[PDB]
Amino acid sequence: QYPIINFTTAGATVQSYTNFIRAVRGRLTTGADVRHEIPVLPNRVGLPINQRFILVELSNHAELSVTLALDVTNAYVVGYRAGNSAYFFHPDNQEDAEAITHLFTDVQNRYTFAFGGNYDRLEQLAGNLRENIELGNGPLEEAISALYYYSTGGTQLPTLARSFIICIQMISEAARFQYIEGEMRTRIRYNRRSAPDPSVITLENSWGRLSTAIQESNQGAFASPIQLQRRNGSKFSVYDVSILIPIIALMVYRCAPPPSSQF
Ligand SMILES: Nc1nc(=O)c2ncc(C(=O)NCC(=O)NCC(=O)O)nc2[nH]1
Repeated sequence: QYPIINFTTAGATVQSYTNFIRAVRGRLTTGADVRHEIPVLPNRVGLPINQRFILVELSNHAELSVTLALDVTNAYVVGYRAGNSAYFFHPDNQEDAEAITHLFTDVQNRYTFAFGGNYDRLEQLAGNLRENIELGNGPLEEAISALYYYSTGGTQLPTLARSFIICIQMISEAARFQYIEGEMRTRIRYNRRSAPDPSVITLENSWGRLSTAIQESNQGAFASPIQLQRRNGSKFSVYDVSILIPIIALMVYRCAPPPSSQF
């Protein structure tokens, strides 16, 4: 019943990847909520369970496939299926726990990790930070195999977590930020994997605050500037939503949009 978007790393190109990310964004947002030309994800409050998740089916050159479940309210990867087993991150709360029971209902083995799925926790388990984990088509091809072999003991916990960190950034973060999609395009185009630089990391870390700053802005102007980093790690101040239009594709829902007057 939940929509499925397919992607394969086998023979992937900039175009096939772009088609994928565009389709993901299309299933995450409804078009009911756009502010400053930037789409907002569905409000969690009052969202019917039948509209809560989307599924991303990943296949690779090794002919393996796994299916990620994303929460439409935040684009968060909440768990995955590989064959006869499903694995879910430790839910943040009771309502989320009930919600995930609606996923992969006929899977014969259901597990809930004892740990959550945030970067901080995954980086601890992986023994590596995002800044030291290479991204690109190769890493994603490898991540898909790693997730597929987890149930049989073939994949060590550190490698599982590393693989999650790769999937989340190449799918969820790419969907959230055209900038990050663009970074992954580059790596795919030249088939050259590489770790995310500070421009990627700071955007990832700031998504929630950027969403709030935009939605709370006065006609687009931030009350308090947000500091990001450029590629070389130097500071870049954001004062206004305008500079983010080419950069951020989707925001998390924070406030209802105030009334909009025409002077
Ligand atoms: N599983 C998972 N899916 C995601 O899309 C995701 N996307 C982002 C993060 C993440 O830690 N972001 C930074 C952070 O501090 N998050 C918590 C917050 O500030 O609200 N973690 C994720 N984990």
